[PDB]
Amino acid sequence: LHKPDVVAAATKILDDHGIADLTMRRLARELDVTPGALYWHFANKQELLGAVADHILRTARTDTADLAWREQIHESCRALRDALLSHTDGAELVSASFASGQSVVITEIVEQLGRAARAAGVSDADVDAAARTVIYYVLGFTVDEQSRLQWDADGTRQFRFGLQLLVDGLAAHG
Amino acid sequence: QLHKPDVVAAATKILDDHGIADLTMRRLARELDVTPGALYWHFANKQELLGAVADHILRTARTDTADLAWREQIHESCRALRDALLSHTDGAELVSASFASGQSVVITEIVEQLGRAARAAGVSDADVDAAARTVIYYVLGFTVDEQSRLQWDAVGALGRDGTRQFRFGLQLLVDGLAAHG
Repeated sequence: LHKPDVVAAATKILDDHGIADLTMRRLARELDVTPGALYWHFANKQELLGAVADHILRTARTDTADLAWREQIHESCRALRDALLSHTDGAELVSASFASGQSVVITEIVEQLGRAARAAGVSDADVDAAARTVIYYVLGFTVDEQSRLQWDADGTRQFRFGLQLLVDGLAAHG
Repeated sequence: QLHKPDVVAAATKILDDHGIADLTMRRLARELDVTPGALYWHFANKQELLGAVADHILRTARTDTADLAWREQIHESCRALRDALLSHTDGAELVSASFASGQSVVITEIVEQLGRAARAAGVSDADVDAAARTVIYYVLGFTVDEQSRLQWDAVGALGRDGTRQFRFGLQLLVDGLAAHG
């Protein structure tokens, strides 16, 4: 069992069936393996969801070297939301993995947002809080949006507006 | 006969005791010791039931802020909202999903109330609703994340000045709104 195959099969369960069906027992069945084989790669569901979040966020990683802080926030957040919207229940999966401490990639995006907050003038003690505030808004926005798209079956402009409130807010620390 | 207030209350107790996943129409009927069909006289489906439970949870969240300056209105409303969500197991998640499905009347009222503060701040009428939703999305993302962490940590499955962190994000939003002044 190669870890990237496990992750890619877990991501297809999510896409085809939703976050609820993404369980270790179900993944084992789709890979045609004894379930114990999966616990060589993930100690539990929360690590599995973390690896799937890191995989769907591979395209959320964005180089904001050579962008001023305002533009880095906008771009980081654009790429994050696009990645989340690219998979069924993507925003919900990333929210859970952020809350569990199990996504490496979301933590990197936090640190990048924190470098932008720092450049705007936020004190070092508050940088993390500032970065997280942006993330909460993005996740809240996108969970809501996805859930409406999935059920009821200018988004970008609304998304950008709310982000701009935050950027104007950060700029009040200068 | 079944009194709708009693049904909502029973549904809220299942939520508190067992979590959002266990709040189903079949479980609710079992806890009330009634035939399941009786609940369908009060709610057509689980989303309507969750909506009523959301409005019940958010009963305490509404406060009259008319006497306050717009900044303090946003602070007062959002604190009351977070506190109501934290008062019930999975409350922030349940209110999120009900806002998204359009089934909570109280959250719609809170958003309109926040739109009045945005308008004092100088946000244009065309953007007041986006401004108000922006604040809500922050409060919901913050509080879903906070409550997941607290719930996991209480079962030692996680491996913190909530309030000060909450206030700091609210203040960024307020300062961003004021930038429209």
